[PDB]
Amino acid sequence: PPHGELQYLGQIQHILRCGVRKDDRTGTGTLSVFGMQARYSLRDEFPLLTTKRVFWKGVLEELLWFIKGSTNAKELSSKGVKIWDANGSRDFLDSLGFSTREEGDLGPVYGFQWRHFGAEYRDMESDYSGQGVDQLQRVIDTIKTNPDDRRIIMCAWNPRDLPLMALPPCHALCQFYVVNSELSCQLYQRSGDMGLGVPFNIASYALLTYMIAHITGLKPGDFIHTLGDAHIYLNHIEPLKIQLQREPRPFPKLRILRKVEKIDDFKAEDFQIEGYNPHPTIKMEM
Amino acid sequence: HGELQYLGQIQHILRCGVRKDDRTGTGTLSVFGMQARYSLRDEFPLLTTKRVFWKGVLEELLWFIKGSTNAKELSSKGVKIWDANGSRDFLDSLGFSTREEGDLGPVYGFQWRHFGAEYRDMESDYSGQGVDQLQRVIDTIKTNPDDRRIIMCAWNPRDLPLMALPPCHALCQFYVVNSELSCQLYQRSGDMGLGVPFNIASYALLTYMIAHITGLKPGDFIHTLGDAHIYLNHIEPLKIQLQREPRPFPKLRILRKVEKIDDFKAEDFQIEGYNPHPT
Ligand SMILES: Cc1nc(=O)c2cc(CN(C)c3ccc(C(=O)N[C@@H](CCC(=O)O)C(=O)O)s3)ccc2[nH]1
Ligand SMILES: Cc1nc(=O)c2cc(CN(C)c3ccc(C(=O)N[C@@H](CCC(=O)O)C(=O)O)s3)ccc2[nH]1
Ligand SMILES: O=c1ccn([C@H]2C[C@H](O)[C@@H](COP(=O)(O)O)O2)c(=O)[nH]1
Ligand SMILES: O=c1ccn([C@H]2C[C@H](O)[C@@H](COP(=O)(O)O)O2)c(=O)[nH]1
Repeated sequence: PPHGELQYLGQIQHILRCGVRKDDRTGTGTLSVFGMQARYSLRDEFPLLTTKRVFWKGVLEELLWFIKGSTNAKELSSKGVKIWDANGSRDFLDSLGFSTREEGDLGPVYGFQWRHFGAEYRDMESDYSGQGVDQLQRVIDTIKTNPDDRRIIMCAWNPRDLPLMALPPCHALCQFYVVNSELSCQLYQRSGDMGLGVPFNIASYALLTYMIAHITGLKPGDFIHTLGDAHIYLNHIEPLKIQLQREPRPFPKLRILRKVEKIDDFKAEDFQIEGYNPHPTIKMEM
Repeated sequence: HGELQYLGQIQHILRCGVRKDDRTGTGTLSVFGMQARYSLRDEFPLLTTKRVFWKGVLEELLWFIKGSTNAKELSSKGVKIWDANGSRDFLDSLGFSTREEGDLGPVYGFQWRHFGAEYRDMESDYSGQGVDQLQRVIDTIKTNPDDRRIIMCAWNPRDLPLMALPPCHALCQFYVVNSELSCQLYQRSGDMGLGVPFNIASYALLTYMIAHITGLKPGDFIHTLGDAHIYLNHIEPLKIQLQREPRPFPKLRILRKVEKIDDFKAEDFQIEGYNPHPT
């Protein structure tokens, strides 16, 4: 049966052959296609792309940071993961008119929404215990008590809070689904940079699904990745063409090294990637 | 023929689907994660292999646009599709003893126009309260079409407990390139036999409406599904439907120049050449 990574690579080829020129904020331009979908089996494999190295450490720490409900980019940065620092910098915050906001304060993004949806956001260091809806926990409780449910959804898109965010969410929502003891996940990603973010994003939700499957006593199933604006930035075309030349190697496995009862208890040390043999990384700027 | 995609999806669920129970005890064949693409360029995707309830599509959309959450209002127009969820029994079953009959809570209309406002009842005044997502979409398409955030979201976790039915159409996104407006819908759960063809037509129509307001040509409608399923008692009738060769899609004519989305009326629309098979 074919390698799941051929779907992602298929999507790249499709955007190069059938994409349309489309401008963006940064003046760079993109080749863009609207509406794509790919399916990655999580059964005895983990979809961490091999044709280009994916920043695993960042995937893991960013997810743990989301789970804590943090929106402090400095916290994530302290762990050697710089992926949200440009958006939290004094410069970028001032350019959105957040002059009085502290450096690193990204607003009411992922962490805040997953745990405190609809609560009144003050600042990144504030107390929010019991405020808003804890979507992550509600998902977990529903999978345990009523797996056939077709409403197991986490949503980070909050129109009321948009004006306050440093970068409005790309993963607008995700849905879970359970059949024959297999947990699957679909992600609606409104906008996807195929060169940089998308492989990282695939790994984030693949990992989330492994985490929740473990908590709930289920086997990981599929991860479905659905895209809105799927695009390649023009200065990424050359490095992506190089990537298309490479034959994928087999996916690695993800081992979880102990029994964890609650999602808040997962630590980075609990996870181990086994057999990840990626080709040498190509720089893709942003 | 774009309808071959929908029919393709039916066949895929029959051949590859899995037996799965649901709220109603009926059981389903189910697949998680599907996507289909329907060209809106000089055609309108109203399915021909089984008749779609056009009048209901149109009136339901106009009702969403007004911001209405009153099932009795929709019902008054001969469209009974939300009546069971607005009935007194059902309302009491969810612990809404003091809510009036027809009041579905903060559903579609409310969210599209007043997202995050404090919902009191269906007849209340909400002028200027919350976020008007529909208008913001329209204003963004006009001023900054390249934007990748043109989104309308009906999924509001804070308001879920108050709704009679949680939304199927969690969100939709718009996209503009070369003067063509496209729409993608994330539908968490889709009954391929009944709702899905109706739902395809609703968002296809929305896209035609907004394209008209913004001066753009309709492009694609992308339909993305979470739990795509057929109920077990629909298998035999759907197999009959798969036998029928689809006929070309009809056209949608808009019969006057309308400047604002709130001004569209049912009389403004005309389906031209719709030749569906007998149900
Ligand atoms: C155009 C663009 N703008 C962004 O702000 C953006 C942000 C993210 C947020 N995010 C989730 C990530 C940002 C950066 C990642 C990353 O993998 N950084 C590695 C670089 C590895 C590489 O160059 O291939 C790193 O920190 O070194 S992952 C992802 C894609 C984006 N793409
Ligand atoms: C199993 C299921 N339960 C529901 O409650 C349900 C509700 C909707 C809400 N909705 C959006 C609609 C409800 C009814 C429609 C309809 O078009 N009825 C037609 C066709 C009748 C038929 O083919 O048997 C009609 O009454 O004329 S459209 C859609 C699918 C559902 N599917
Ligand atoms: O996790 C993420 C975060 C951001 N992006 C991308 C997509 C776009 O290229 C850009 C987002 O900016 P807007 O779409 O909001 O303009 O960064 C991703 O692909 N994945
Ligand atoms: O516009 C709609 C509304 C409802 N349904 C369906 C799918 C399910 O069969 C049922 C909803 O059940 P839940 O997923 O809410 O449990 O009605 C649709 O297909 N389209």
